[PDB]
Amino acid sequence: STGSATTTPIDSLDDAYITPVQIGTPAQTLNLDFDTGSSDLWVFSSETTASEVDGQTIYTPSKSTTAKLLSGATWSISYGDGSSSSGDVYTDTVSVGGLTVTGQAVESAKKVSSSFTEDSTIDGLLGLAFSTLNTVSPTQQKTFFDNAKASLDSPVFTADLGYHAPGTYNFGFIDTTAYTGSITYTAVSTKQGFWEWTSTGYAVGSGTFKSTSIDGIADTGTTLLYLPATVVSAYWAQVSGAKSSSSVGGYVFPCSATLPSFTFGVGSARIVIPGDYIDFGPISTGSSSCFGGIQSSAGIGINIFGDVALKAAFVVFNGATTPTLGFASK
Repeated sequence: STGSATTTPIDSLDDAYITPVQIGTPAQTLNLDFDTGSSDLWVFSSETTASEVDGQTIYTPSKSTTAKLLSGATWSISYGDGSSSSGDVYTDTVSVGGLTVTGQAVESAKKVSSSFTEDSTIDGLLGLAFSTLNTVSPTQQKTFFDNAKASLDSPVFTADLGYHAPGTYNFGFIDTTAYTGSITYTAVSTKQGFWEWTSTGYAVGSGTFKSTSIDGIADTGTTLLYLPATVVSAYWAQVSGAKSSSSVGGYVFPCSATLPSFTFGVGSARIVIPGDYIDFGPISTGSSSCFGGIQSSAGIGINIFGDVALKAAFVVFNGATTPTLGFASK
């Protein structure tokens, strides 16, 4: 089997991407944030505290003839931006782009933090990291991909995120028309539960490539590119007036600037992030200070190849017995 679904930016800045997901019988379609950095499929639901729902579409298990309470199971998750959610668990039928999993754990939110409430466009998350990170207790549950894997034509999914445009998530096949040149594959460590890999270095604009190992994660659920302070300083030093602002919470730059590109290494291959991808616009409405899309990972504890990086490539998440990551230009 295979599946193919379109993923769409939630706003004009590509702050996140939503992908329609069919849950239950008859189908209830929710727009979920596919997140290769976590491993819980959770939704706004009929159980979510009413004051914490503001415009989201909810899953109502009592209206699904295939929903079954997973008795005794609870979940609770916290993300790197300080947001969180928690609740109980149902199993139900879940389909993405024509690919159907029966008995998928659907984590029903009883509580969500303010950031989720305030984002009316995201109805929940669909985790695509390794199932070892799944938070369901006392019986850990598998991700949608893990459950689908054996049925897929090939044990892979691909992320093809657009810049200010829709893109695609495919399951079970590689669309050879969706990228240019060849795909360069690179080793993955699953020791921390992530799609963790090591970039071979970077360049700023038309500058020379610096060979240096940068360990990080391929994370579709993180907006920006978070790299070591040395790398980030080298980037922003090429932008007149750019500075790190503790009051804003990162690097800002004059909105009048033309940003240089940023290149990252994948083995001997190179992915180029155009300067425009690094512009996240005014820090507040009307401001002439703009927020940068490359930020320091210092104090996160991990480097994160988020959407800013991933949307510059066609990315293969290879879930074979020894997982790997592939990157191609597009």
